[PDB]
Amino acid sequence: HWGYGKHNGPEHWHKDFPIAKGERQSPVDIDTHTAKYDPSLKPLSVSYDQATSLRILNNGHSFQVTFDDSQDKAVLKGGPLDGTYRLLQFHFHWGSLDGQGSEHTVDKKKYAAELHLVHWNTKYGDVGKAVQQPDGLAVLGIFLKVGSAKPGLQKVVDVLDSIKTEGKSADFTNFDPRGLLPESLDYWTYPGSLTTPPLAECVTWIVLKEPISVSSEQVLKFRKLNFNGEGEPEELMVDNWRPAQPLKNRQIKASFK
Ligand SMILES: CC(C)NC[C@@H](O)COc1ccc(C(=O)NCCc2ccc(S(N)(=O)=O)cc2)cc1
Ligand SMILES: [Zn+2]
Repeated sequence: HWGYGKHNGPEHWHKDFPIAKGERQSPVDIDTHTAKYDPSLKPLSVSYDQATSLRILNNGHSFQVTFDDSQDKAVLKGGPLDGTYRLLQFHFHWGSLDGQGSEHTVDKKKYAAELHLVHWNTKYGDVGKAVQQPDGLAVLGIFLKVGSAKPGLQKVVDVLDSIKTEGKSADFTNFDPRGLLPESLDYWTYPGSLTTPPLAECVTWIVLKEPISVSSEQVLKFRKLNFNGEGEPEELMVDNWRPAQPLKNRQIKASFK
């Protein structure tokens, strides 16, 4: 199956998922001098006060915290979006060393990791139908750099030892994703895709300008996860990022001057 290794990594994905060479693939490099300020872009609306986390799970390509999305309890609206998008899950991509790990880049700069908060457009009823629409998902992307610790991440990192291998999950209730957001909600936006198979071209990307800082100890715990399942040859879950893809006929818009 697909992965991030030598013989199944991102350069191979197009054989099973030909849209990998498509016209609106993600991630991309954000050239800050080429992105144009759009004064018509509204402030983002992050409404997470009633978010209900359910589970945390190692899925073989990342770890994910899942939320109750059967009601409008944690929604994203405004910004470049038309309508209400419900939070389904968040997950991260990270590197083997601090100078790589993000999927999006900024003037070719790679960050140590990237957080993706995944939401789907309520006008399509369920996430599976949303992934078949060009405006079906909205992913909020947040860069992580290594420095001071992010206190609101510690509850996540402390439970990772209980989901070390592919397939494992645990109860993860009462987690507040507001503790992972930076001060500013200034952002770049462009039309793109899922960054893992099936690479569906269904995402409005909203990438925050301001990174969050996490400690070397916190990211070290990400790097102790395993791609493999319990009992198979241990392969550390590191470098689970797709590189930047061709921008093609797309403009990146900025919400800020
Ligand atoms: C009904 C049967 C046939 N299955 C059809 C379909 O409903 C399957 O159910 C699904 C389908 C898709 C999802 C889903 O969440 N897909 C998106 C996965 C996904 C989300 C976010 C990213 S990233 N790295 O860009 O932020 C990448 C992949 C969840 C459930
Ligand atoms: Zn992702």
